[PDB]
Amino acid sequence: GAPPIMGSSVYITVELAIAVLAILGNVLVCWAVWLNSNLQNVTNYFVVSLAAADIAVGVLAIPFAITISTGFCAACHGCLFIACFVLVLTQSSIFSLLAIAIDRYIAIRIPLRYNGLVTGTRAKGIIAICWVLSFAIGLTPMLGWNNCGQPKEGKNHSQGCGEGQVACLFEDVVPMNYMVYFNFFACVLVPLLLMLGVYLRIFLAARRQLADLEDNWETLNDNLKVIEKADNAAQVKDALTKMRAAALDAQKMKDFRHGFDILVGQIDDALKLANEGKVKEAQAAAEQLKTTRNAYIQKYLERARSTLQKEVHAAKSLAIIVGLFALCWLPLHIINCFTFFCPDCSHAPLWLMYLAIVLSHTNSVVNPFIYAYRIREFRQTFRKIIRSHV
Ligand SMILES: CC(C)CCC[C@@H](C)[C@H]1CC[C@H]2[C@@H]3CC=C4C[C@@H](O)CC[C@]4(C)[C@H]3CC[C@]12C
Ligand SMILES: CC(C)CCC[C@@H](C)[C@H]1CC[C@H]2[C@@H]3CC=C4C[C@@H](O)CC[C@]4(C)[C@H]3CC[C@]12C
Ligand SMILES: CC(C)CCC[C@@H](C)[C@H]1CC[C@H]2[C@@H]3CC=C4C[C@@H](O)CC[C@]4(C)[C@H]3CC[C@]12C
Ligand SMILES: Nc1nc(NCCc2ccc(O)cc2)nc2nc(-c3ccco3)nn12
Ligand SMILES: CCCCCCCC/C=C/CCCCCCCC(=O)O
Ligand SMILES: CCCCCCCC/C=C\CCCCCCCC(=O)O
Ligand SMILES: CCCCCCCC/C=C\CCCCCCCC(=O)O
Ligand code: NA
Repeated sequence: GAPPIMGSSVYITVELAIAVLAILGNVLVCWAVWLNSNLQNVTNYFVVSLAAADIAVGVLAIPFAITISTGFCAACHGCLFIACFVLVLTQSSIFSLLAIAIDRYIAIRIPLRYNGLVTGTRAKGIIAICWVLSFAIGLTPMLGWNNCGQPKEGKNHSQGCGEGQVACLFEDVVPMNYMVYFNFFACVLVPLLLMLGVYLRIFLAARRQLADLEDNWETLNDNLKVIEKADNAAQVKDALTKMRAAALDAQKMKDFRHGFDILVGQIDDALKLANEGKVKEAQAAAEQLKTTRNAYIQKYLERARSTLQKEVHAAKSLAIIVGLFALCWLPLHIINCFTFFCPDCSHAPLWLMYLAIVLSHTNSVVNPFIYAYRIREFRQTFRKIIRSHV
């Protein structure tokens, strides 16, 4: 058996490296939001809370991980805090991710009522609540759901731990049934699936709105040909009554509102001509709607389409964050399920256990990178902060 300090020297070195990268990267995220007003929106206040949890992973959780890797003697309940504090940070990260998902879904469904519903004051209140709930969920083993009353006295006596002390090891003090059912299934897996559902609703909402935009645009043009090729004024009337319905519904910034008053107004003039039996007068009047189309409606069509495909891109990037979170944390969870559900399976090897632990901590390094590559606003603010200062 190779000396244990050798493998542990690699682990601790890798742990410290990740801590540096998690602190630096997420400190850069928080500094960009504080600095750039374009990044000071409600969505980014959850990014800041998620950035705060990653900073704390390198400042506290990783130093705690290195500690518990040594099995040092400790009062079991103090050992519990060392083991479970990271479960607080990951639980807050999940609430922050979930909050972001719901934030964008409210933005895509009811943009007109978003600014009045999702305010900064309310986001701060939600963040404060989610952290309290994160501390309660993460520190639930401290409330009694622990194996401190069932100490491994064979291991405790080995390393000469005093009265009420235990060789501080994660699996000796934290009960696996909490890790699998409560922390993974209930508190991580369920919210993650909910996030999946929310983002699938964001992409569905956007796809349906881009179909609506193109459906109303094809209606304006398809049906304009119906008037050009009309034979009687009632056919020009049956066509004009559809665009006025499609125009009033599409009306739901100063000159987009202006062009829609011209369009509905022009439809009302050609519709009146059609009611008076003026088929050709209504046709010429309807040809004036093509002036309003190009000068106004064509511009609102590329503005609403651009805003929606901006929301799809932003939603994709933010979904990549949730996927990478799952990617980095699932291995640790999945191994726990094997230790728990398969007592006949040989425990995962120590090198894989700490590879999974390291992988889970690497998630605290990746988020600043996704922002620097996907969100132009964050990227430009990073190049500005770094060119100016560091
Ligand atoms: C405000 C923050 C940043 C300060 C850091 C405080 C941390 C490091 C403190 C708070 C509670 C502390 C623990 C409380 C109890 C015990 C049991 C003892 O037998 C070994 C030390 C141990 C496990 C302590 C380790 C250090 C600890 C985790
Ligand atoms: C989330 C994505 C990346 C998938 C991750 C799946 C990983 C964690 C899976 C794939 C194969 C799995 C291993 C398959 C078989 C064994 C042998 C058993 O005696 C202990 C568990 C152990 C060692 C498993 C641990 C978890 C494992 C490594
Ligand atoms: C996020 C998505 C992937 C859902 C997560 C599915 C998880 C919970 C699944 C994927 C693989 C599964 C494991 C596959 C094999 C075994 C060995 C068996 O003797 C006990 C159950 C156990 C240990 C399963 C537990 C549940 C498990 C870990
Ligand atoms: N099972 C587990 N173990 C550890 N550390 C102990 C590694 C170990 C496991 C077995 C052994 O004989 C010696 C050492 N940290 C752990 N963290 C988690 C975890 C955190 C979040 C979700 O799962 N699970 N987990
Ligand atoms: C609001 C921060 C205070 C601590 C929150 C405790 C979290 C546990 C309770 C969860 C239910 C939601 C809490 C809402 C309390 C404030 C309600 C309000 O004043 O509008
Ligand atoms: C901003 C400060 C960040 C943290 C600074 C301290 C980092 C030191 C690294 C890990 C702490 C490990 C302490 C030693 C473990 C206990 C030793 C033992 O009991 O055997
Ligand atoms: C960001 C800060 C959020 C507010 C933090 C305070 C909320 C605390 C919530 C519940 C704590 C439950 C754990 C109590 C364990 C006590 C330790 C022990 O058992 O000895
Ligand atoms: Na911890």
